[PDB]
Amino acid sequence: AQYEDGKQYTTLEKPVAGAPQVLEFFSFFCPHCYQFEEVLHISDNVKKKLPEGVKMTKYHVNFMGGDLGKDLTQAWAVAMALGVEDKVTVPLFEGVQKTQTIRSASDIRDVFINAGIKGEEYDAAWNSFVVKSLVAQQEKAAADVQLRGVPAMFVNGKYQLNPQGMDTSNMDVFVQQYADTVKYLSEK
Repeated sequence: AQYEDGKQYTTLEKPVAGAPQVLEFFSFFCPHCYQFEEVLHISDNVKKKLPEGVKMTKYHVNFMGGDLGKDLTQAWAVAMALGVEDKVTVPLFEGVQKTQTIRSASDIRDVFINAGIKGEEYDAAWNSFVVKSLVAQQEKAAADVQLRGVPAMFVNGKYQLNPQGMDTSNMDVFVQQYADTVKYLSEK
């Protein structure tokens, strides 16, 4: 076939019922995640080829960067609750990997302040039970799928994207193959 299990994707031995349609995992410490976000715009090109009715989810993970890694997962929950993902994603990536100006929770907070989220609003979110359960969901989703590596994408709790099995000579071709694979798996 043109799409083969074990080539552009793998199948989970243990399917996850009720899982989000398109579920992506990343870490602000993750070098390919930086690429996926800033150079390849994976999330956005996938969306562009997904059908109508398809929700996309993106979660942060704890297993990179120790204590700061966890802070970043709580901060992403804050970002999701406030709907400000698209204002903080780039500065968080660059602060962690490019300028290395993010070293503490206070520095993460500065990124949100500079993006125009108010102090009061951020700290209340940070401390809220709504953000606590949002952190819980991120963790449970990762735990559900054996997650020990990022970037990762899972389709319908059943299929896992395998970017290692796609050409990387050309970044535009890589992205289209990736998105087309998601679409194919979507329709599966």
